[PDB]
Amino acid sequence: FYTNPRAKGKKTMKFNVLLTTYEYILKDRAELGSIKWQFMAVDEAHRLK
DNA sequence: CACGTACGCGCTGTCCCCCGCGTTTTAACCGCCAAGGGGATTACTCCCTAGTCTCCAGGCACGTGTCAGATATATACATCC
Repeated sequence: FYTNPRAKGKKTMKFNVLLTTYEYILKDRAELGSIKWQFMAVDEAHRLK
């Protein structure tokens, strides 16, 4: 995730695109909600109906 | 209180079955429709039925006299020594 994982201040991201599923959005909303995302792309949005 | 003996308890063997562990499966759990019925409230209307009241009469309780079945004698006929 981070270019500097051994730091303790502000950690900037290393990856560009994160592919994930619904189950790990619900499971890891704490570890993923505290990320300033620039874009969301939700495939099969009828699940989000 | 005396006697005596049966059984509670301790010890030992033995075998068997339950526990611990590793591996594989599998269904509980969480998150989803898809519509529809059950049920909890809020408000309203209506009507049947149970409380209340008055009056009376017979059911229940008590007491007492009798009465038919069960029990205990009174006297007469049959019978043993």
